[PDB]
Amino acid sequence: TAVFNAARDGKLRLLTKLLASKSKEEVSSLISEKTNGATPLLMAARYGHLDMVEFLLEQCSASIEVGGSVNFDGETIEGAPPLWAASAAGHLKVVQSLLNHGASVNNTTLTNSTPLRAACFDGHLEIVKYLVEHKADLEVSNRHGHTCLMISCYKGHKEIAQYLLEKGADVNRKSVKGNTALHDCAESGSLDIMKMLLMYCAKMEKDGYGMTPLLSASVTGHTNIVDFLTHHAQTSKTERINALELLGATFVDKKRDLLGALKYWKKAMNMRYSDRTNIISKPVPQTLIMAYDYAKEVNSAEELEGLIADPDEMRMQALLIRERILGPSHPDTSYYIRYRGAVYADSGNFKRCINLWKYALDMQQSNSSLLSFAELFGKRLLLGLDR
Repeated sequence: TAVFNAARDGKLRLLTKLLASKSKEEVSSLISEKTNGATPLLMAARYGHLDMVEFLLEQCSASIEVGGSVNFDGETIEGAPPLWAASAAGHLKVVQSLLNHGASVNNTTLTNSTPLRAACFDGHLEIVKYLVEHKADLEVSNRHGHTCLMISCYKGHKEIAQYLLEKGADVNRKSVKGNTALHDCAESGSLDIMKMLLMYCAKMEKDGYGMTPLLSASVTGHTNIVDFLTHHAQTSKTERINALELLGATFVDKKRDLLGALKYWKKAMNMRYSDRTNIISKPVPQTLIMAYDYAKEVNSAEELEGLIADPDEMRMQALLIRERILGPSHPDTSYYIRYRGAVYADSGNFKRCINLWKYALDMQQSNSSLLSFAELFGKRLLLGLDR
């Protein structure tokens, strides 16, 4: 009835007032009642009321595996059992108690997120170890194929990632979109974790977008990952050049730092022309692009030194570089075409703005729906990066 708000907030004396003036068998169905999606035990465990939890189990352990709505960071998560909620929130003693009463360490939310995964999200090292020691399966992933190892590297949790690897987590797992734990390290800039995965011979692979961890780091702008990986023997000379040219474009468009962009473009131009036996010349696109003002990529160290006095030329180089390396189906390509058009509109160049926006629209229509104009004006559950 209202004994659901009782367990939700922890007052055990309020609850037991009704549990004495109750039935030895219909106290059962009062606690097994979904009040706004959640059982009373689900909310006692969500909010860490250890004594509320052990009293409710000693009455009736029927709701121990039933999941419902629970709230985290404002948003509501569905089908979450009590052990899961206790581990997302960090209540270790609750977790230890639910297991003592035979809760299933493997029962998941409807995204197929295990108790282990939720504990690794928020960094609860001491819950993670207890779950693993109570036979949690390290390799159960969510419905996108994202693992506990991937999420703990994406979040930067070095100690947790280290423990999972010591317990035998497969370092080369791939999600359904081809993401490996080395990609998550590249996206979060966790160089120290990336080095630790390489101690287990983690293989660098292209994901669905065709991104290696190196290219993923040049996209998100993590220069520590790019500097490390472009001196790693598992990346070829051509992949280094492209990663540095892509990183420069990211400097232009995301970091708004044209001096750092040139530093990376010069580094790349030198490697192209370092070995005079074998020139590595820029590929040639099928046609010149009106939205790019018909620019073409610089092809020599000399065309590079004039660019710093030409911010507009650098912005077109960045777009050429990004369309060449990432291609038309990568969301950042049309995103930064639109952003560059937006900057031109804000400076009065409505024709350049419109031609850029026309092109970005023709691009995505001849081939990530949270990057429309309407949605940018009005997020990670779409990518499977959620709890």
